[PDB]
Amino acid sequence: SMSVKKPKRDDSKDLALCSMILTEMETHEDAWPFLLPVNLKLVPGYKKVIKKPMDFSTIREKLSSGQYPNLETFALDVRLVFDNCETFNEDDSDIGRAGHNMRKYFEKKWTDTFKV
Ligand SMILES: Cc1cn(CCn2cnc(-c3ccccc3)c2-c2ccc(C#N)cc2)nn1
Repeated sequence: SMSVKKPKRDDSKDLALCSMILTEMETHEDAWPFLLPVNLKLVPGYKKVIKKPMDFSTIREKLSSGQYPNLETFALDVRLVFDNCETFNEDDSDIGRAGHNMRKYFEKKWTDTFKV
């Protein structure tokens, strides 16, 4: 509260660490469904169904341009990629399976990097 500050974690490295995580995600072999925004002409339904599109290239742009206030806002956009993927794709599809794999991959890096 006013004049009563909790010690807070050192956030000085967060930009570099998030960039590294993103690089790792961009180079994963299962990243192909997520590298660029979904093309609304090739993909019937995505426009109406997915209210907040997101993809790795949009995250990279936002990260490079100071549009994440903090590391949680970054993680929210990564998770949004995978949540949108699950909304739109059967678990059993190649893209569905890709999204599950990429989510697991991200979350371990997240925990390892910042929960420690
Ligand atoms: C780009 C692009 C390519 N395509 C057609 C192949 N495709 C079909 N569905 C998806 C999709 C749907 C939901 C969530 C993620 C991917 C895609 C697809 C979209 C983007 C990329 C990239 N990069 C690859 C495939 N659409 N946009």
